[PDB]
Amino acid sequence: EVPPPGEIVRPPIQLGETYYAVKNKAIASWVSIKVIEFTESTAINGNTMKSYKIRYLNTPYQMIKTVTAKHIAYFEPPPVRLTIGTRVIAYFDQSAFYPGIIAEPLKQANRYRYLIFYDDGYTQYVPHRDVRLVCQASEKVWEDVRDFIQKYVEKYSVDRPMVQCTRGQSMTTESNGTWLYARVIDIDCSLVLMQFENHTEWIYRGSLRLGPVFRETQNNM
Repeated sequence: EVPPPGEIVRPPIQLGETYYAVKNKAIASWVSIKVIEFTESTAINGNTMKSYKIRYLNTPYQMIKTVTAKHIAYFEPPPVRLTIGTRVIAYFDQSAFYPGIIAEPLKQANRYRYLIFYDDGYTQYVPHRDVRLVCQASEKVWEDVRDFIQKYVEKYSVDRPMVQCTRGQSMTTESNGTWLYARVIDIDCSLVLMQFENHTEWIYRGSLRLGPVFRETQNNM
């Protein structure tokens, strides 16, 4: 099921309704909540500010918190397909909803799956049924994630350096700030499965974490 294009609607948050919100750390998993209160503040200059008292669902004791609509996401998937730069939560396969940004829309070229650049740095092709929209849009969506996601979206180009690879080639690859020897063991459209030196990772073929991309990006700049 491929949704049609159209306007992305962000309906207001309704009291007593179920949503997803940050559990602990913002970059980490988002879980089921019920909005139990709506708070609003207005200053002399006229700038309003909205906050939400949320209650976590399925807990051992009552857990309540006050968050912003930027830390809440809808419970059901959008009725229309999403585009590059849209801030979402996507079901990552621990298996959970993690915050991210749409890096590729539904295309024939990617078998109609969104490429997700997760906040935590993980990347995955997720179907439309596994994404949820964050309740509040960000003008400069990088201000919400990290410095790569700024250059990717603000200085976006279809002509960005991407590695072209084949199962069995090797290249220097960055893992937790360390450049290591890694081997191409699988490829899935814009993603490449790199096996370090047991230790495997799906990395974006246009990532600076791959030695040849880094050089190519320095050579052009």
